[PDB]
Amino acid sequence: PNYKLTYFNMRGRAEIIRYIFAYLDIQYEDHRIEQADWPEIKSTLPFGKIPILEVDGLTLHQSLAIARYLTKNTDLAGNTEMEQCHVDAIVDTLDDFMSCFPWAEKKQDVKEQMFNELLTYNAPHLMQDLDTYLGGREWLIGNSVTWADFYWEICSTTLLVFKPDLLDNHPRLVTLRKKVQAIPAVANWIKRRPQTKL
Amino acid sequence: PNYKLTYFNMRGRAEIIRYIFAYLDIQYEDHRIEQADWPEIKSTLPFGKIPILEVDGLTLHQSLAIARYLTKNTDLAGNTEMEQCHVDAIVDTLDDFMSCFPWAEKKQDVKEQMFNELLTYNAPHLMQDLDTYLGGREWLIGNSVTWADFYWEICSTTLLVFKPDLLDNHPRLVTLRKKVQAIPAVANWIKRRPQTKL
Ligand SMILES: O=C(NC1CCN(CC(F)(F)F)CC1)c1ccc(-c2cccc(F)c2)nc1
Ligand SMILES: O=C(NC1CCN(CC(F)(F)F)CC1)c1ccc(-c2cccc(F)c2)nc1
Ligand SMILES: N[C@H](CCC(=O)N[C@@H](CS)C(=O)NCC(=O)O)C(=O)O
Ligand SMILES: N[C@H](CCC(=O)N[C@@H](CS)C(=O)NCC(=O)O)C(=O)O
Ligand SMILES: [Mg+2]
Repeated sequence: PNYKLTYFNMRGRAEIIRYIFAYLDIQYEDHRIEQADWPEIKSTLPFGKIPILEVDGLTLHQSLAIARYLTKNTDLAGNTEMEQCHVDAIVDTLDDFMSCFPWAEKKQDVKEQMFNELLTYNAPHLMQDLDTYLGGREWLIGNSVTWADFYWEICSTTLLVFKPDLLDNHPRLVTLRKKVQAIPAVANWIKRRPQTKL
Repeated sequence: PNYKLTYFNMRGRAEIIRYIFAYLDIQYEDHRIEQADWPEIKSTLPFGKIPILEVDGLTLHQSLAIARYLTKNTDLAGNTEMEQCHVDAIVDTLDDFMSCFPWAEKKQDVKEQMFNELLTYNAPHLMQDLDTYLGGREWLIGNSVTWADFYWEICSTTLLVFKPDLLDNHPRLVTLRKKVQAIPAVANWIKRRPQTKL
């Protein structure tokens, strides 16, 4: 199909889709919009949010809904139905926490207090639970890489921007980040993608 | 399978699981904990949040991950993979909104004013987008009921608690609520369930 991804010029909520396309070697148009044209383009979107994915004229929304759609019947999905549940659950746990950050907060002092509270109180508990969940296993779920592993690498890359010491006591989680980054198609994407803060 | 659902004594995030069990006529234990039992139970859970579903003693978490698991290969999932994407997307749009409410905010009136702002300034916009998306059709996705319609009905029930006029400009969304509520297995659960505020 002819795939057109629309999002801002940042990794953000589109990046999981971008990793999946890369990993599956699927051609798409990676459309990045100007904040210039955002207020205007906003009115054309189904629920006023991005990313959207256009597939032969049809519009899809919600990044994780799109991610799951693209990974169905692929080796990134989860091998059993129970495994697919665990993939979904880990993804939503990650996404719940990333959504707690007030990314569009205008008041800077309020923003900085909230980011710091989340990073110094809530983040370490989540890192602890993920690490224990992972155990000595090579990937988060099952025998092989799933898109939950991609999403771990994606979310923690952004977290590491604001809290560089986040994983000091979690070498097994650092090892997983490096495993995802070592996948040839992912490594290729990471070297070629636009370099943005977020 | 042996199913044990653990949550608080409220509809809340467990209710979507309870509708699915009701619709599929699945026996389960509806385990409702009190706050006093929570600290001990919490310390035993991999990610420390509820609802959880124990499937033959194996703990699953994340309400929507569990919901999708239970609807896999059923007539609630969406017929095609594209329909499944649309179901997933509408579910996350609804969940995104509900998760914006600071339910466990310690300071009152940062909570009460965030509630009023979300309900007054944001909820109408979402209802409009939902109505537009429904587009005069019978159900949110395709030609038959999906668990997206259940979740619409569940989320709107809770929103109506705080904003009785939520759907006064949207009679087609009221009609959809009533249609879900008239499904016999759902009607039966709604008349029999514990009556709680939330
Ligand atoms: O910076 C962020 N969002 C801004 C908000 C203001 N604007 C929008 C406006 F206001 F211009 F429309 C530009 C975009 C942002 C948001 C989410 C995540 C994210 C989410 C999930 C996983 C994850 F890893 C990262 N990362 C960055
Ligand atoms: O308020 C909430 N939960 C807390 C937990 C402790 N207690 C339970 C106690 F203590 F009362 F048992 C009450 C306060 C609450 C949380 C989520 C949702 C919700 C989320 C998504 C969709 C949706 F429809 C509803 N709704 C209510
Ligand atoms: N559930 C999220 C929601 C997407 C979302 O809220 N995206 C933000 C950008 S990261 C957005 O479109 N905000 C701009 C606005 O609200 O005007 C998803 O993964 O798709
Ligand atoms: N993404 C949510 C997360 C669940 C969640 O945060 N649940 C709340 C109750 S509604 C909870 O466990 N609160 C108790 C606590 O955090 O200690 C889901 O649907 O499962
Ligand atoms: Mg979510």
